[PDB]
Amino acid sequence: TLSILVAHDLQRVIGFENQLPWHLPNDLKHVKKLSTGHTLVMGRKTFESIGKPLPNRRNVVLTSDTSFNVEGVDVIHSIEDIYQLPGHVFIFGGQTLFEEMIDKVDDMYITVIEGKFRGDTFFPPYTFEDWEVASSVEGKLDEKNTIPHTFLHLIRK
Ligand SMILES: NC(=O)C1=CN([C@H]2O[C@H](COP(=O)(O)OP(=O)(O)OC[C@H]3O[C@@H](n4cnc5c(N)ncnc54)[C@H](OP(=O)(O)O)[C@@H]3O)[C@@H](O)[C@H]2O)C=CC1
Ligand SMILES: CCc1nc(N)nc(N)c1C#C[C@H](C)c1cc(OC)cc(-c2ccncc2)c1
Repeated sequence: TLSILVAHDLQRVIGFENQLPWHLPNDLKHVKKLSTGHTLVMGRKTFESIGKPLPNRRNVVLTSDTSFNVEGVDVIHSIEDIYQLPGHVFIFGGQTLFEEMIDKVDDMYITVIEGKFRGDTFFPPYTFEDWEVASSVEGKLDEKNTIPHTFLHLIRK
């Protein structure tokens, strides 16, 4: 199973100056439940922006740097190596790798942030004519989650 896993705002912003533009604890928990025990694949810049591999799952970084090495991180140098990864594989970021993978994945787990943030990194355009809405769940607002958001699982028609 090959999935995209992304949070993006109303204009598909996913990042600003190496940071997430929003603070949404419920989405981090969403990320944890989906991807714990499985595989996250990310381009080099997305990994560096995070700074450490995420615990309790395989962390795979795509880069052309043959000296890249980080404890707890498996390195690949080719898009085609993604297809040899066993198990459930989530494409995690960033804009470049999403552009390379959006036409290849089976499904996408999107968190739509119902806001307009300043961004410099974007998720590719996509149309619902190509994706069936398997589920759409509104996140709950509270104390620490103050931006409306929606969990979409989209599956390729
Ligand atoms: N929500 C998110 O995902 C967030 C992520 N970002 C990041 O995304 C922003 C935009 O950068 P980006 O390019 O989208 O990030 P990215 O896609 O995570 O990193 C791109 C890098 O991945 C490597 N790469 C990609 N395709 C490859 C291929 N076919 N073969 C070999 N290596 C390949 C290469 O690393 P190289 O070979 O150069 O070492 C390239 O420069 C950056 O400012 C980051 O901070 C921003 C903040 C939040
Ligand atoms: C969660 C946000 C998020 N949600 C969803 N549904 N999919 C995603 N692909 C990401 C994401 C992301 C990027 C890689 C990111 C950037 C970052 O820049 C600091 C910190 C984190 C991060 C810090 C702590 N724990 C998990 C992830 C993630």
